Amino acid sequence: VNSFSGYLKLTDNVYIKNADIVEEAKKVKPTVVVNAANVYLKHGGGVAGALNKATNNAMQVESDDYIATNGPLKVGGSCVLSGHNLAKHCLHVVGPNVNKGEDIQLLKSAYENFNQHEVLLAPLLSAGIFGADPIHSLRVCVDTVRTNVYLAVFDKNLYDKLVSSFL
Ligand SMILES: CC[C@@H](CNc1ncnc2[nH]cnc12)NC(=O)CCC1CCCCC1
Repeated sequence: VNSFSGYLKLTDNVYIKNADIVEEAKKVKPTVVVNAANVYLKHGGGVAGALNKATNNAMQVESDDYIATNGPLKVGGSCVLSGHNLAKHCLHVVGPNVNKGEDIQLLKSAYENFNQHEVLLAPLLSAGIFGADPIHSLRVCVDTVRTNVYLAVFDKNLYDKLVSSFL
């Protein structure tokens, strides 16, 4: 038993809700919140900008030190950093950005990072400003992640569409 509420159960291990991940994170305090990161951990907009804003820019400060030490992530890769006031940990995961020409097949590799964590609150990778089809992203999620994932979908219209078209 865990503390997530009002989720719809999609599969054995995937759940979905219409929620603001920032507000869900601050209420739940999950062990892991996933950020829709880029390779530079520049959290300027989308989910990343919203999560970073909710940390009062502490996420960005920590991220800049991470990059200065380690260099950029790989597309499809991840790193674990602090969750600040939102979660114990933040798993920064880089899905391919279609608006940058990156290969969509890397979306499966991105979701594989979730399997290193027993339970996660997450957005749909490569959705939103990353330019992928969120329905596709949901299919890859369901077919790749084996751990328990609670998907927060900000847009109510999108949430209805994803549920109604789910196979
Ligand atoms: C689907 C991925 C999410 C990722 N962004 C966030 N996801 C969760 N919580 C957040 N808080 C702040 N941002 C987010 N994007 C959207 O919902 C934008 C609207 C749709 C509608 C048109 C087609 C794609 C974009």
